[PDB]
Amino acid sequence: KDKPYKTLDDYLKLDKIKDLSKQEVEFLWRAKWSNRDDSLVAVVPYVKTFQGMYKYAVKNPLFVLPLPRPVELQYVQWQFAGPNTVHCLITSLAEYKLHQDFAKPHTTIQFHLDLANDKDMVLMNGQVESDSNVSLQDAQLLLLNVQRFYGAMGSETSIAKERIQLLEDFNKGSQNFDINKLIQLAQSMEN
Repeated sequence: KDKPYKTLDDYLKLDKIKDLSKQEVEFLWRAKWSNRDDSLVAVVPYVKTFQGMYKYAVKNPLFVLPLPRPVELQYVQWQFAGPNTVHCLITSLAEYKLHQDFAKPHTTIQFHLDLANDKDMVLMNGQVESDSNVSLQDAQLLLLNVQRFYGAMGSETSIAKERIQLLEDFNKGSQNFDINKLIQLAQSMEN
């Protein structure tokens, strides 16, 4: 149905990879993105990890995270492109209404769920814009913090609960949302 976003089949033909093993699919996916220095690539188990993040992302699709430099705030937006394709877009908050060049997310991540039911695998590809002053390392650390706030990869510790509560408070417009606590919890090493 010539979708405006690329799905997994546009990168790896599904009808070609169906009898491959999980490891063989992972090799091909990493090879696909290997000739780049702007790319984030991962393979995530669905039930164990992505499913819980997905559930929090649908209910809480917008967030803010600091990028330590002072800190520069970033918007995080989850976009549900289709039943098998979920995007995470990260945009610098201060400049995004200044010009079309800054309005573009500096980091776009796709999660492909096409193999989730048969192989319990999610394939991730992201790109960081070379014109931005966000490095690949900065983008990696932001993605790690997205994971910590979005379900805190099933942690049940007090601080993990504090992170999830802050995410929910932001998305419901609660007075209890506080930027200072956001910054403390994003910088804290405890999981």
